[PDB]
Amino acid sequence: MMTFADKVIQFNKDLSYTGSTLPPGIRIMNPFKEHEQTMHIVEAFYHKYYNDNQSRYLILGINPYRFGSGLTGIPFTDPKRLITECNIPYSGKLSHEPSSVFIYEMINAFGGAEAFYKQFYISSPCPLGFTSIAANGKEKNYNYYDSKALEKAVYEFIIENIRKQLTLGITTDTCFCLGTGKNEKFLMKVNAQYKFFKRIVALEHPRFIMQYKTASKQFYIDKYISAFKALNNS
Repeated sequence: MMTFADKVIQFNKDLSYTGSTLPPGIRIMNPFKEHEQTMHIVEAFYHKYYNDNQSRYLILGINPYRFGSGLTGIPFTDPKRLITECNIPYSGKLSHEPSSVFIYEMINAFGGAEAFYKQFYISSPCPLGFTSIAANGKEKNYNYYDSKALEKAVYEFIIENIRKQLTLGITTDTCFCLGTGKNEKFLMKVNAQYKFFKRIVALEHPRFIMQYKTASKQFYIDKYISAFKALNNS
């Protein structure tokens, strides 16, 4: 349990859903129990970028989805970005995640994966995802906040996960929240209750940027980087 990487690896290895019964039709989606390749990628990634005992600033997404980074276990890192940006091999079907494209263009504008991950650690309030399958067979992914019943079912599980992420060695002055909608409302209410962080800075979620601000992706790159700079300036 020595390094930051060791702790993340043990966390993901041990992660299991301990919340309440989910709404009808919804199944827990645990990327680390789905396919045997995932933990190997986890080990490869964190030992590459977190092989130290330095603290990190926390960036919080929403929660994993089955596609893209859900096949790697690495936040915002789909198979193509894992191969091309992290130089870590991936066997099997590629899975395109728009958020991963944005995040790694931002990371390169920042100075590269090594420099960024030396300073930042990405997680999410809810470390698991959720899926349902419709009568036609199409599969739906959920955000933890998509209904009052789902959020109620997973609330303490989420709080315990955030507390657990803080035990990794997190500089708590600023947490960055990706998602200016319901994710922000949830994390502001949580932080007012528990005071995990001195302040929360919310940024548009990479998926929102890719889908609705596509022509302006560069501006949002700058926005992310100016927020990280303001933290380091001050």
